[PDB]
Amino acid sequence: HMVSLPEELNRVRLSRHKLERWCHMPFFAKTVTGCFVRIGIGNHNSKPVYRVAEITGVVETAKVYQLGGTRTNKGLQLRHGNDQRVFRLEFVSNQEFTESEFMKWKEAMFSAGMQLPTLDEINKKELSIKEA
Repeated sequence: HMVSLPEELNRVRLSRHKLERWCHMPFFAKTVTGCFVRIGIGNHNSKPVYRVAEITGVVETAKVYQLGGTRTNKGLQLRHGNDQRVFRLEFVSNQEFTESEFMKWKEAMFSAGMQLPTLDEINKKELSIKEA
């Protein structure tokens, strides 16, 4: 059956720390593609807002920038239902998805006509990561 809870989606969630740690390892893109992130998109009433987003690709931007203790030119091609955009890795959160964020994501997904991921797909991804 299909994913319905934030906890489930958490097993393929990548923190900014991990991304920072891995962004120079070959097959970074193979590893992170299909994973999900909690992406910071700005402020709402002067309070930071975040979104569930799927990594659909890794981009090599024209600009090297600072990511914690390292530097990279990489960006994440991130999908939130119908919305797809490239974000710098620095805007990824290290925190888990709120139920709220997850529900908003579900709503965007249904509005878009996009099937949610199954647990099989998710477990496949998780396992793959755990191995390499």
